[PDB]
Amino acid sequence: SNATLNQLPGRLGDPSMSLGTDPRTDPRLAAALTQLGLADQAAEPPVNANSEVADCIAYSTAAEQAWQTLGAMLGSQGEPSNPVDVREETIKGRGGNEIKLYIHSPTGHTSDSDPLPCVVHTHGGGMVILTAADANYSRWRSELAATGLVVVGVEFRNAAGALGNHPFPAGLHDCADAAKWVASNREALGISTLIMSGESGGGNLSLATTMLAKKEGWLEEIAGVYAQCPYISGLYASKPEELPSLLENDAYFWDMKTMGAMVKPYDPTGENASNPLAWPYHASLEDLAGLPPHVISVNELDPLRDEGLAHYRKLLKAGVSTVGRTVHGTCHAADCSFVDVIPDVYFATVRDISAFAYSRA
Amino acid sequence: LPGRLGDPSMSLGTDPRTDPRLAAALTQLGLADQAAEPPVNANSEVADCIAYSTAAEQAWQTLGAMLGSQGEPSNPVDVREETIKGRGGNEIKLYIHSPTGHTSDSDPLPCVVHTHGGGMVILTAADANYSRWRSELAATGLVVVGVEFRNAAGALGNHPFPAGLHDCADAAKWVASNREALGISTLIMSGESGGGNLSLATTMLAKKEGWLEEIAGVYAQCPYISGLYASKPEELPSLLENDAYFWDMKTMGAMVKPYDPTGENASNPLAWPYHASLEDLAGLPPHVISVNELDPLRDEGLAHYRKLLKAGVSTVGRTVHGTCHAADCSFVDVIPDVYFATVRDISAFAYSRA
Repeated sequence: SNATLNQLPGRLGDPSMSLGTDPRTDPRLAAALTQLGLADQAAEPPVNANSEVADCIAYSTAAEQAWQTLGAMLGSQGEPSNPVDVREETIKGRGGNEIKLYIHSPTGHTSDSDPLPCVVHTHGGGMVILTAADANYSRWRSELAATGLVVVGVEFRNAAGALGNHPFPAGLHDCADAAKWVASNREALGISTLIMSGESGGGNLSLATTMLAKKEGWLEEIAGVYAQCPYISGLYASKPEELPSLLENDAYFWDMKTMGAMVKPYDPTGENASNPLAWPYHASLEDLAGLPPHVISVNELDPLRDEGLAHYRKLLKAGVSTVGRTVHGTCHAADCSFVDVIPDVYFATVRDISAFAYSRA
Repeated sequence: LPGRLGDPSMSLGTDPRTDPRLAAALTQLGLADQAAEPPVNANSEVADCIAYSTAAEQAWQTLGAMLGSQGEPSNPVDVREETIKGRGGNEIKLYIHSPTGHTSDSDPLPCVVHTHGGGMVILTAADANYSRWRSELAATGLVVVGVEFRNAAGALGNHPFPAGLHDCADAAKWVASNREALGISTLIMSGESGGGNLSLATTMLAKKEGWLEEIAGVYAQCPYISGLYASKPEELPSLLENDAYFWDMKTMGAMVKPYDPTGENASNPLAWPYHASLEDLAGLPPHVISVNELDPLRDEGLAHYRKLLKAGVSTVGRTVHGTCHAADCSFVDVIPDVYFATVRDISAFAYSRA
């Protein structure tokens, strides 16, 4: 797709290709990445899938700061065109830990207004790093709220970094418990329906939260899922031939050695490598049967693209109503962050999520 | 490699990428297997290509009626007809769809000027699938103007390029001069396949004619814009990969000829937008290009998306997965989530330009 009969795309056709030289990159994004030094192939990481778990945790904790600074650079330079209120709520997880929730809503929305659709947002970071308080995620939740939504940002436990060190299934349980709390407080929040949404590791968590809701018998509370560039195979070390994008777009923003290392803090024993609740790509059809409508939205120049598209096809095979989209010209999660560079793409996704949430009400 | 690049016998019915709901519907309709070789091709006489197109029109209209007439929007819509005069004096009928109770005294709504598909050669705005599409868009809170433009063949033929283009431009100009009367706040062009061509070309023509400021954006679906179906250039792999998925490229090679019988406009961007230079595109308003994954036209749409970006146009590019050519414009009873995802995307884009 978007290729030539004379050359396979990306690194499949030219191993030296990068986001800065790929003819598919949106030139505005290529220029911004070039300015930030992130258009060339990503640097070799100091850890990989052969590294010790403790070393993967330590590296992730150090890498968190760099990624948070990039997110702040990208997300803190503006605010939504419509005014938004943000308040904090703390709830109790199933095991007794406190879960902070950042609740964004249009200013002047109350339990007495007409109810708005709700997005329970699960942020990215491979389930290992980054926080809901990061500027890019706060900006995203506020831009969603400004379209007429109540957006609940879950501050779930991470496998490493500032909110670590809590392997699977800690973060999943926090996301599920947050969704259950929202579902029990529809009148107080002033909401009409609930969808799960998030990107990359947060796309994993939104998908897995919904599968867990099915397993626990409260699936009726979740009206839909909008999963962006989902990080769901866990296969970044082995590069299986069913997932060519892992080679085609390797070191476009992310080198797959980094992701192979980041798998380990989430599942230190490796016992959950094929557990669909940890890595939804490994779901069977019975795991997916009966799920509510899904949208899977992948990025064209993302090494994760093909596992997202494979999961889209599997959802359909299981009978789930599923819409599949590629956002062209973008590296991994770029439409979630580069609001100042590709605002039309960023807001096309914001509007798509909002319209989907309204369509479930 | 995917589709017929890896397996020349593959079809929509056997391609693992097809949405299984759509594959089942196509199978039931006899459209899942590879499309048949047509009795005409790009080497046929113009008169034979016209006759063939005219014969195919009624069959395609019947399919459109089957797919589009089995329901109605969840919100009530009014449809009225208006007739305007084109630049050459011909009458252009307009189907104007709006939410019931919308007037020039209501708060203004965004407007979509819709240019229907059919390769610029066949089909009509009155076809049930196009009427359904315009009403479903209107039901989201839009005024939707369906242009009944002249065709190169069929019931509304036989008028080669640029007749239909001029009708679309003149309708858009009329809408732009009647914003208060229609109760509208902004105007975007939108359509699929041959109608994606016409929406793109109308906007390029507005630049050439000095009224570009009237158009706030373009939402072009699965655009039919290269004209290269006979030669199958190496830059467009989908032409081989998805050949005879719904459309065989010999058929489209024949249907090119009524639009431009001499071939003298084969590189004219107003006839075939894929051939635009960067200067043809400079300054254009924001675009969305939305292609179908299993469509032989996919790659010319994506190439044009990239060219728009290279020219500095704000452009969003989307693939709708699991779909053959234009399936999200028609298969409302089979893949409603996909169909309405596209309806909502277009509506939200129109609102974003107001």
